[PDB]
Amino acid sequence: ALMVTREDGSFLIDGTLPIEELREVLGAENNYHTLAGMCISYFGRIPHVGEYFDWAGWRIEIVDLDGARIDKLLLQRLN
Amino acid sequence: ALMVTREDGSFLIDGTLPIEELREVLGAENNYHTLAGMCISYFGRIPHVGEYFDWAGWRIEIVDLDGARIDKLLLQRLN
Ligand SMILES: [Mg+2]
Ligand SMILES: [Mg+2]
Ligand SMILES: [Mn+2]
Repeated sequence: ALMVTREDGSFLIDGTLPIEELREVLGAENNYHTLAGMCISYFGRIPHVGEYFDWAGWRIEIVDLDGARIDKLLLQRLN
Repeated sequence: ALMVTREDGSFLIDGTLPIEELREVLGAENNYHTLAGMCISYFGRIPHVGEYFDWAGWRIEIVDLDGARIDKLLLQRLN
């Protein structure tokens, strides 16, 4: 499973989810095509677990880092 | 890193964290000695991501499952 819904409606998402598929899931709106690629791109480095950024009205937080691999993300809608 | 603190004070924790070390971290109070072992023990099966249970005044939620391995947990204090 690449994506699951938590009890509060927020999403746990695999770093490999393609950005195209992500956009379609979130109903939202390079040098990347997956969610993990996008995070590396934003930070310009491999982020710590618990770091986050805001993208297309959503907060993306790193929740699991396996070696250098951004394995799992938490997505929550702002507001 | 086996454990990190999120912005809201909740913990992201590796399934391998020993229960003894977990108790000491949470300030809390078999057929298991790690956090992942405890989850498998509770559910009596490999749980889905997003499943959770309450233990010693804390909520434990599965956030990343890698094959059969319970890789990452979210811990939040109740109340
Ligand atoms: Mg991990
Ligand atoms: Mg995973
Ligand atoms: Mn993982």
